[PDB]
Amino acid sequence: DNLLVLGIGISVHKTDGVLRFEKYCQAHNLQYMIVGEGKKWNGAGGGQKINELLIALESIKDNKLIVVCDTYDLIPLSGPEEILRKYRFLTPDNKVVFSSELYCWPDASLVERYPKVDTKYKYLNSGAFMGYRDDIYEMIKNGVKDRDDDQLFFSIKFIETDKIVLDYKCELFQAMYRCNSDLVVHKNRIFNGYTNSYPVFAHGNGPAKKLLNHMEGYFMTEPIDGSSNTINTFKLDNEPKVFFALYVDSNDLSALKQFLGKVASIQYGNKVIYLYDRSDNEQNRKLIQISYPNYHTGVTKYVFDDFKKSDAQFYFLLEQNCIITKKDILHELIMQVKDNHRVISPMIGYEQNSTRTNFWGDIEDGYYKRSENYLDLAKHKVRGLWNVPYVYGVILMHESVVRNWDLSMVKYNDKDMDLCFSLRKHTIFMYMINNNNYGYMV
Ligand SMILES: [Mn+2]
Repeated sequence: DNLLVLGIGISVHKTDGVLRFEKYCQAHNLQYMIVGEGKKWNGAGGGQKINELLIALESIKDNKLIVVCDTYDLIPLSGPEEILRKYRFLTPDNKVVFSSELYCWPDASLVERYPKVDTKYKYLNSGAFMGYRDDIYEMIKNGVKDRDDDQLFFSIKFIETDKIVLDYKCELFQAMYRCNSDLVVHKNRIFNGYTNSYPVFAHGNGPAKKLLNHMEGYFMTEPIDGSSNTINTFKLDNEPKVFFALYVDSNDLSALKQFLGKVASIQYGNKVIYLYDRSDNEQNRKLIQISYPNYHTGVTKYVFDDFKKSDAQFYFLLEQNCIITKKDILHELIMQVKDNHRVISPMIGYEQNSTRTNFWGDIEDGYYKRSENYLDLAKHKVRGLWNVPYVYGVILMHESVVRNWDLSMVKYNDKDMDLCFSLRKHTIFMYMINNNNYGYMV
């Protein structure tokens, strides 16, 4: 009746993936520990995961039933009772149950060595497994190289011993990659229509991180508060310090004045404001600097150095073409910042065309792709927080993101695309929020 979940999360600072994993664990009353928390990542690869798990197993002396799983791209959707029932049904012999998956990876030549089975879910995936501590210890007691492939290691174990059984019917585990057409969200669960099951652990393995991120906006960790927007004015009892970073171009003095007027109307007591001007019109700067002394010229990238030197707890990035009309927006946004929700961007559309917005629901080779629910979100058919690959122009970011992670990585040579690229690379999530009417773009 006892169960412990060992989620692998090796990092000096916590990603949003691990934060989300933890929140889902707590919501389902799953006892867990994060293996490798606070330690540096080294690890095809992932050998360090086995090495860190071995260390963790040294503190578990009793022969406990344990789950071992990825955390960055994985969430539990049910509690210990369901997991225990399924485990006992899957393996009366108390073997180690591993996730199945569609592909034979990383060694495609193991194909002929796997047991033949009717299902397309033929192969092992090492991102989730469950068994007795002693059995798992026995398999890993000698360690591996940090750079070894944990998936290959366990695949060999599976084909060459009798210690492991695969979860072919996706009862405990779902490797979601390329299973889009099998899976639907129903009653706060994933239902797999292929296997006729409701997998407990939803693993967005490999690229399927985007499928899991997409579904996340439909799940809940507890019943929603239906009165959350009944009063849609917001005011914090205590205002944390917010650093306003304004990305402007004084070449267009008209746009600048209109934008600064809206920014000045955002209601917020505890702030510091910096202007980062693309241009260098000196007479303009002189004028504006009377009201905004923190003024820098020739800036064509996003700047975090001033923020880092400040004692601000939030960074609020605002682009000149983004017109905020909801005066209490910062109170509203800050109230949503908690757990894995650390980067939040209010949805606004073009004044001329309101379905074209400051977020992308999907991405393909780096650029905008229309997602399944994009138009629903843009027209407010459903509202809330949505995990998306790109946000633009109005972004609130908690200091734990800005102070601890490299947000200046370059792939596209485009400041807004590169910010989102950096976040994606670190498993820091961007949340679009569409709870109210916030503004528009010009
Ligand atoms: Mn994974």
